[PDB]
Amino acid sequence: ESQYQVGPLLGSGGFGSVYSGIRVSDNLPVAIKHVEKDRISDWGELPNGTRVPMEVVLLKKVSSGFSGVIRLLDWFERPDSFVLILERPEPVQDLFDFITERGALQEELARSFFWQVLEAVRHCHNCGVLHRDIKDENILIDLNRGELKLIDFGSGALLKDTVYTDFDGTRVYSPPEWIRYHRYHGRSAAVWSLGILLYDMVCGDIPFEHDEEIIRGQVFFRQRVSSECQHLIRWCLALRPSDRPTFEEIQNHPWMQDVLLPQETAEIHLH
Ligand SMILES: N[C@H]1CC[C@@H](Nc2cc(Br)cc3cc(C(=O)O)oc23)CC1
Repeated sequence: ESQYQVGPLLGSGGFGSVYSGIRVSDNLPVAIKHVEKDRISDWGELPNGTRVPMEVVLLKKVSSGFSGVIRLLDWFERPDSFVLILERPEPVQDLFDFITERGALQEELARSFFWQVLEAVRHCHNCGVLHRDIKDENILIDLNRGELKLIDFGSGALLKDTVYTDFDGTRVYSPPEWIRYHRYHGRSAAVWSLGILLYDMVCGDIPFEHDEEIIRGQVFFRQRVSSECQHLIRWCLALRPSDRPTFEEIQNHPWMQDVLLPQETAEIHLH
């Protein structure tokens, strides 16, 4: 309020409305995210019983210097909303916009980005948090450093080992067991969404637009993609959840070897 100067609206949607801002005391770039109270489905509580959006609990759980996940810096409660103060890299572009501009990504570039999204998702899971909405719109690229950041935990849940029977993330990234049965386990649903995301990077758009396509699980490549990259995508998109790879198996897959460092990725591909 007196602590932040507000700049342009960066976007709005099912997550609420996000503005660019600056922390007045030190000029730190921030993002200022507004979530309407009557739009929040899950609430948690802090160690002290303040009731808050679950999004705030999940953000505090993943909060750290590890730069692959967005950092929550502060939050405020207002009569009808919460306001979240988040990190803002500068210059930044989300991966959906990057793919709009560049089209299908060279595999070396997809490999570096996909590897970093894997390290980020693993960090979420180590911290007890299941994101449930991994997709290009929820990934920011720090263009100077070549570092990716997972954002928007507003569809997320505490990670558990039993079945989830609710879901409010993005349907075209959701797995066939959710479409058919309204049931999924967190990790294998996450790896399916990562299959979708990797196809999106290397082909320039997602493979499935319809329920019928998700449930059939047949994958057609409309761009030239190496056999190793196609094998990994088709493995992540296995119809049976226990036939999907673990994160360890994805990162040990032959297509993932020799990944660029984030700085090298910015030097070779982003400038
Ligand atoms: N897909 C778009 C990305 C740019 C903008 N959101 C956006 C920009 C910036 Br910088 C940081 C964050 C953190 C979060 C969040 O946790 O939801 O959203 C953010 C609008 C929506």
